[PDB]
Amino acid sequence: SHMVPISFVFNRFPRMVRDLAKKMNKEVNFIMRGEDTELDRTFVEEIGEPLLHLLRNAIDHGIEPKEERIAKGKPPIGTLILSARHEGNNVVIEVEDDGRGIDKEKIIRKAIEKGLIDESKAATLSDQEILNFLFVPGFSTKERGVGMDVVKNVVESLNGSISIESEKDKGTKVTIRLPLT
Amino acid sequence: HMVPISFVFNRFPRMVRDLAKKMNKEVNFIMRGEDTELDRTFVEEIGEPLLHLLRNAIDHGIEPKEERIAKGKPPIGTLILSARHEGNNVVIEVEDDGRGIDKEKIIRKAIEKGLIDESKAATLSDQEILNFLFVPGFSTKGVGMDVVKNVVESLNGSISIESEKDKGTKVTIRLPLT
Ligand SMILES: Nc1ncnc2c1ncn2[C@@H]1O[C@H](COP(=O)(O)OP(=O)(O)O)[C@@H](O)[C@H]1O
Ligand SMILES: Nc1ncnc2c1ncn2[C@@H]1O[C@H](COP(=O)(O)OP(=O)(O)O)[C@@H](O)[C@H]1O
Repeated sequence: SHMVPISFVFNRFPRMVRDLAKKMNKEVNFIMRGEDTELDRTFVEEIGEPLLHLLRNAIDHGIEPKEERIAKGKPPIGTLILSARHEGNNVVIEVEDDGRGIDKEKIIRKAIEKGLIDESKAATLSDQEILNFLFVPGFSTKERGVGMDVVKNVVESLNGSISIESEKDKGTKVTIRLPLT
Repeated sequence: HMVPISFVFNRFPRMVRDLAKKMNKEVNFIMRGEDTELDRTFVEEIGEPLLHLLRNAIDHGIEPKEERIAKGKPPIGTLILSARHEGNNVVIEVEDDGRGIDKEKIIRKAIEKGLIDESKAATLSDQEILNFLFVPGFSTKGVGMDVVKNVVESLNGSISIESEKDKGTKVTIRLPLT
């Protein structure tokens, strides 16, 4: 319990999200909540890059170009929310966007290409089983490299847990639960 | 080579009634979609697993008279066995309005087995907890949830579990159509 506010982790994010959104020509309303939520000081340097990766994913793969969102009947401006809070005895961190959602079709194609599953087993996979493929080491693009697989490995190294939720054209929500002690 | 799932379903109503009677449980058993077709190669493999799920619902799910009353629930419990085609899969569901899977019990067993520690246990999602039931050798015993999963997978199928405390449990199995 040598704690510090998660703001030490969150502070650099607004400017980075702003620049990233500009680089990929996306309109992003970035909201951070609960920056006062405290966490183990030893988590600060390990959780920073993983969270940044999730934010990048939201802006790059999630939030759609203004013209695409309109065709979908959604506001031109996309919304990306990073939040932290205390739940029970954990620090819960969420990264949520109202983007296009994870393309499960593509994940299955990747799973098959990487020999992680036979095509005959792909047809009956549940949504959660499909999304879980993102946590298999080596699944992310081969760039110290980033990727959801690395995010999960880091979260597990902190004795924590991670879950993903997503609905086509609705959005994506990643939740990380870290132990306080 | 397709046959109606009634090939598998027909013996369940009598077996459910018999089970409920022996276990002193009041159960209204509802079977739906008996005409749903599935590959003939699945028939001799899915029978025992499904019966085990029905058995689980009656034994571990539906609570005894006094307990349901205490929870504000009708004395007669409900057990629904369903079959249908969804997407391009045969979907079979087993649902009860019983006590729900005891997630704390699982967590305690996980800690005892040394698979998880106290701190980690508190971070687990409900699906992660329920999932331990699929781990070979995790539970008792010789059909177990781990055996049900293996058989389903061997048919290139998938299985998932959903449960809410004191609400009930629902197990879904998806089998290939092609
Ligand atoms: N927020 C999101 N919205 C939509 N798709 C996403 C999101 N996050 C991840 N994805 C999808 O999941 C796949 C994997 O991301 P990741 O594990 O970071 O690997 P990579 O470097 O290969 O993209 C992505 O390539 C993208 O298709
Ligand atoms: N429908 C259900 N409602 C409540 N608990 C259940 C249900 N199905 C299974 N369980 C719980 O999950 C644990 C194991 O199920 P399983 O592996 O099928 O074994 P078994 O019935 O032989 O103990 C059970 O011991 C019980 O505690």
